[PDB]
This record gives sequence, structure tokens and C-alpha cells, in this order.
Amino acid sequence: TRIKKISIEGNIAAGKSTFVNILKQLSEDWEVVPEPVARWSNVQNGGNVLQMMYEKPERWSFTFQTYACLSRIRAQLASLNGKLKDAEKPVLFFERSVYSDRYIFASNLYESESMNETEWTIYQDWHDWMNNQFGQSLELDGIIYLQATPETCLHRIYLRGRNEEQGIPLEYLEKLHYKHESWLLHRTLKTNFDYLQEVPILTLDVNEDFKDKYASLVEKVKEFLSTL
Amino acid sequence: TRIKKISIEGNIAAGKSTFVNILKQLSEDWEVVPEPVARWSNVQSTQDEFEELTMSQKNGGNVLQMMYEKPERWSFTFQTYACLSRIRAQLASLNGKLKDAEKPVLFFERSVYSDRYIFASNLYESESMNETEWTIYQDWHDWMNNQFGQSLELDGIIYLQATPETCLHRIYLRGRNEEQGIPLEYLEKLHYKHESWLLHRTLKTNFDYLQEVPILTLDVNEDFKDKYASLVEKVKEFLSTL
Ligand SMILES: Nc1ncnc2c1ncn2[C@@H]1O[C@H](COP(=O)(O)OP(=O)(O)O)[C@@H](O)[C@H]1O
Ligand SMILES: Nc1ncnc2c1ncn2[C@@H]1O[C@H](COP(=O)(O)OP(=O)(O)O)[C@@H](O)[C@H]1O
Ligand SMILES: Nc1nc(Cl)nc2c1ncn2[C@H]1C[C@H](O)[C@@H](CO)O1
Ligand SMILES: Nc1nc(Cl)nc2c1ncn2[C@H]1C[C@H](O)[C@@H](CO)O1
Repeated sequence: TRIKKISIEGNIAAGKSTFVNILKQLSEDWEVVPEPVARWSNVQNGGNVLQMMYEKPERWSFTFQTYACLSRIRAQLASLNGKLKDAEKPVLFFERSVYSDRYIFASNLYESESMNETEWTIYQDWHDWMNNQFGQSLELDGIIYLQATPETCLHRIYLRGRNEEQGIPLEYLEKLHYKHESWLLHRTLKTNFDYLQEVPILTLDVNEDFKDKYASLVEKVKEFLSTL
Repeated sequence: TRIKKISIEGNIAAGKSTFVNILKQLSEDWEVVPEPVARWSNVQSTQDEFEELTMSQKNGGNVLQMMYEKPERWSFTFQTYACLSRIRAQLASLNGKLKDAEKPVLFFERSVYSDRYIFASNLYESESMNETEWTIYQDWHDWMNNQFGQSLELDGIIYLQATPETCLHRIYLRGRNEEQGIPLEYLEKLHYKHESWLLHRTLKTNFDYLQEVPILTLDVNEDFKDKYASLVEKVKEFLSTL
């Protein structure tokens, strides 16, 4: 629990995995808990619940959200309990968080009328329980939001070519975009987690290419980190 | 861990609650963990510290009803929750009750093992859950009783045996509306699962300590008054073997 805890956020395809695997190299002392989206595509040759979800989300959304939240808690958990353990000044970068799940993705699918009155309620009961328990270990010490405007992400979704994604509309990506602003930019979304509100947030732009601004961002961290 | 843990298994209406709620009054060292069925016919997560001052906790979905009237669609959504609320309940009673007790005993209306190996797996078996839903579910279930290891390890099982016909009847007595549609073939499918787990012991779970767990089998077919004494006597006996 000496391991500092930072979760990289921002929208679908902003540049998360990219930025963080990049920042990982800055220290023999820093590690990365990526989204286990790997699993989700071939659940164990198992089925693709992420694919499933996108196609008919009125049917599969709840089933995805709980399973998504599950796998995260579970890797985040697995990574606190080894590797780094016993190291100069350990640091752990989370591709997203249980908090992104509920209050960004989940919440949004509820508005979308894809998760109903009951599912939305079961999920939050489910999510709370799980994080009055295990998530009393994954308490965020900082958030590093990476902003990127709807239309960049829409196009980065083609740069990646994840078959289960070229169907995702702009409309979708803007909703997702609103929830990040609210929570993270303005802070105009006080959750039901008392501890969140004072926790530090460092925003970085990622709309321009890794051309002539990127390496610089790294520094916005190296210092930003040990400022506590 | 000084507290012993005893689950009460058996088909809908066999009469677990009724029985065991009577059986808890015998001793002060005995307490019972109800099965949250209430909170399944009325789904409701927790309210905001301030919201709850000016706003009630209103009536919300009855997922039990949903899981029964269109299974194909609602079972994973019922399993996930029926299992959650159960573990939460049993877990709190482990850590909140029976401190000032000599030889304490906690009874469960059903185990988390019966959720997964009877209802869920039966529902999987009559394709109301798809491979995908069934995989997910056992992933989540495996992980959870991994994350607690021994905390909820049962110390013994009381199987209450009734016939499907009896049960169907006892279903009509009790009168929960969402059960008046249940046909006989259902409780049968469910009865055989209980006989496999708890009689013939032929069923392969994922927690080995289960095979070796003592199992008391009680016939609850006959109307209550007759066999009570014998059942009460078979229980206290069984209990002083653990
Ligand atoms: N800064 C950037 N500029 C141009 N392309 C990027 C940038 N960061 C990531 N990409 C590309 O966009 C896609 C998404 O990147 P990724 O890090 O996987 O996003 P996320 O992890 O946030 O979903 C990939 O195809 C990658 O090549
Ligand atoms: N031995 C018995 N003889 C007649 N009725 C019983 C007996 N045991 C339970 N019942 C009744 O049958 C119905 C189902 O019992 P209950 O304890 O609610 O079953 P369970 O909780 O096992 O589903 C209730 O009306 C209950 O009072
Ligand atoms: N809680 C989540 N809810 C949804 Cl609907 N999707 C998620 C979630 N967490 C990660 N992803 C997925 C969506 C993108 O396709 C991919 C980008 O990282 O991750
Ligand atoms: N794990 C469970 N899966 C299903 Cl499909 N149903 C259950 C479960 N546990 C209790 N019930 C229901 C059956 C009765 O209708 C009622 C009384 O237990 O609760």
C-alpha cells in the first residue's frame, strides 16, 4: 500500500495504452495495469461479449458491465500483490478504473435506455458491495485524464481497426465525452465516493500527433507525481 | 471461526425457513441467516446521505418475477444478484453476531454452493443461460469464494428432503404469486440436483472440501408436528460431532 495509484482515463482511443506503455519506461520502478480487454474478446474458443454488447446493447449491456468491472478489480488486484513489491518508490498506472466503469460507461448506457430501471439498480448494488470490500485497496492517489475531441477518437477507432468498433457513432463518443468533462474537467459530478473529490488530477492534451508535444507530456508527470 | 456454519438446503417449499426458524429458538448460541428473497421481489440499492431525508426508498423491480416469466433473458441477471445479496448477508452475520456465545452456530437458508450447482447450473442446462453467460458467472463465483478462502466454509449440511409433489403443494400454501406458475417438472429437475449433491454425492464441484463435509438428511415430507422431535434430536446429535 506504499504503491502510489494513478489511473489513466480519457475516452475510447484517446491514446491510453500508448501513452502509459510509453511512460512505463521512465522508471525501473513503475508498472502498468492495462484493461484486460484481451479477455473480453474471447471469454474463457469462448465468445465475444464486447462484440455482443455493441450489436444488441439492450440485451447484453448489464452482462458486460459486471463482467468488465470484475476483470478490472481482479488484475488491479493481482498487480498490487507482486512485481513492484519491495522497490525504491513504486507506482501503478491503471488503464481506467472501477470508477470510470460505473459513473462513465455504465451510467451512460442507463441514459441510453439500454440498461433498465432494475439492471441499473442491481449493478450499483453489485458495484458498491464489491468496492466496500476489495476497492478498499485500489484507492486512487491521482487521476491523469487524457483529453481528445470526439472526432479524433472516431478516427483513431479506425487507426486501431478493432472489428467490434467500426460501428461506434460520433453521437456515442460525445456522450462519453460529456461524462469525462463533468467528472474530471469541471468536477461537476460528485459521486457517492467521499474520498474522490480532493484527489489530484493532471490533464494532458492528446489531439495532436506524437510529433512535437508528446515527449514533453512525460515531464508534466515526472514532476507532477512526487509533488506528493 | 469458533462459530460453526450449517447450511439448510432443499427444494422450493420443502420448508427450510419454517423449520429452522423454529429450531433457532432452542438455543441462544444459534442464529439464522435468512435468504434475501424479499430483496429479489423488490430490487433496491442504497440511497444518498441527503436524498434519503426528503425522498423515500420506493418500490422497484421484482427480479424474481422476471427470472421466472422469461428465463432465457433474466437468469444471469438473477444469479448474479441472488448470489451477491446472499454472500453480503451471510458475511455480515459472520462479523456482527454471536460474539458473547460459548458454542455458536450460524445457519444458512441455502449456500452459495447451491446457487451455482442447482439453480444456475440447472438454468444453464435448460439453456436459459448461454455458454458465455455461464462462463462469466462461474468466473465471478469462483473468484469470490477464492477471495474469502475459508471464511464461509460450511461446517455441515442439513438436507431437508421433500417430494416434488409435496413441494408443489407447499408452494400453493405459502402463496408467493411469482411461484403460482411453477410446474412440477421444474421442482423435479431441481430435486434430482439436490439428490446428486446431497444424497448420492455424485456431483463434482470446484471446492474439494465439499465432498468431505458432513451431511445430515432429514425427511420433511410429513406434516410438521409428527417428526419435529426426531428432527430436533437428529440435529443436536449431528451438531455434537463437529
Ligand atoms: N497520440 C497519438 N497520435 C496519433 N495516434 C495515436 C496516438 N495515440 C494512439 N494512437 C493510435 O490510435 C489508436 C488508439 O490508441 P490506444 O493507446 O490503443 O487508445 P486507448 O488505449 O485510449 O483506447 C491506435 O491505433 C494507435 O496507433
Ligand atoms: N412440515 C411441514 N408441514 C406443513 N407445512 C410446512 C411444513 N414445513 C413448512 N411448511 C409450510 O409450507 C410452506 C413453505 O415453507 P417455507 O419454510 O417457506 O419453505 P422454504 O423456505 O424451504 O421454501 C409454508 O407455508 C410453510 O409454513
Ligand atoms: N466499463 C466499460 N464499459 C464499456 Cl461499454 N466499455 C468499456 C468499459 N471499460 C472498457 N471498455 C472498452 C470500450 C472500448 O471499446 C475499449 C477502449 O479501451 O474499452
Ligand atoms: N439461486 C437461486 N436461483 C433461482 Cl432461479 N431461484 C432462487 C435461487 N435462490 C432462491 N430462489 C428462489 C426460489 C423460490 O422462488 C424462492 C425461495 O427461495 O427463491
